Amino acid sequence: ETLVRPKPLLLKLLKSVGAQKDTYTMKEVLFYLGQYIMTKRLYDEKQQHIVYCSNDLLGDLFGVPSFSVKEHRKIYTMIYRNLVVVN
Amino acid sequence: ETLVRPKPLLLKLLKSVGAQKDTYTMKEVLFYLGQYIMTKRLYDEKQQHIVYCSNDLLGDLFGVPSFSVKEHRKIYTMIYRNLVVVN
Ligand SMILES: C=C1C(=O)NCCN1C(=O)N1C(c2ccc(OC)cc2OC(C)C)=N[C@@H](c2ccc(Cl)cc2)[C@H]1c1ccc(Cl)cc1
Ligand SMILES: C=C1C(=O)NCCN1C(=O)N1C(c2ccc(OC)cc2OC(C)C)=N[C@@H](c2ccc(Cl)cc2)[C@H]1c1ccc(Cl)cc1
Repeated sequence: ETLVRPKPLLLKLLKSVGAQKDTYTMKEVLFYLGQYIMTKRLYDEKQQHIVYCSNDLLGDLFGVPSFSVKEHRKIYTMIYRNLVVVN
Repeated sequence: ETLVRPKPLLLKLLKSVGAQKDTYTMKEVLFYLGQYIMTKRLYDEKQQHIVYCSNDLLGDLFGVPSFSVKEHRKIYTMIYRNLVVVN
């Protein structure tokens, strides 16, 4: 019942998975983003809730990558990937 | 009381802000990451809790960028940056 209009880059992604409209509901945009991710297998094989933005199109939709200092898990994940134990 | 050993890339960042040890406490690594961010001004001017990973060193420490499908705010932020209203 409420339609939105994707900017060109998002429109291209939708069209890449077979959309043909110019305007979409929010549920539609979510469905097609999903489709793009599953069909290109951009999700982690082991933890499928995780999506990699290495794909240029999807990455670009995000804009400059950033994190919040409130994301403690993401920060400690980063730290521990760059540490070793002292024995 | 518990020391960890940064891998070379993290060590370089610490050394870039004046550290000289090879091993650190966790509080120390956090302090120096902080220092790097503030002194290079990688944080958003308007929302200072937000840090951009455009800086190559800091970005690389994170590895391939990813998001979780549980991050609803980050996903809708992305969607709405790529939409306009239909009038
Ligand atoms: C429902 C499913 C779903 O249950 N199965 C796969 C398709 N699928 C799906 O497309 N989605 C999922 C989602 C759930 C579990 C999951 O574990 C493996 C993986 C998911 O799928 C992505 C790995 C492809 N959750 C939705 C969602 C809806 C709204 C919001 Cl703000 C966030 C997420 C949607 C989706 C995913 C990513 C984006 Cl950018 C957009 C939509
Ligand atoms: C305390 C302060 C702090 O209060 N003031 C600035 C220095 N400062 C700081 O260095 N930090 C902050 C932090 C708080 C509010 C804030 O709003 C503007 C900005 C913050 O600072 C970054 C913008 C530079 N919170 C710590 C933290 C500690 C543990 C964890 Cl898992 C997460 C965050 C630490 C910090 C920040 C980023 C990284 Cl990668 C590592 C450490």
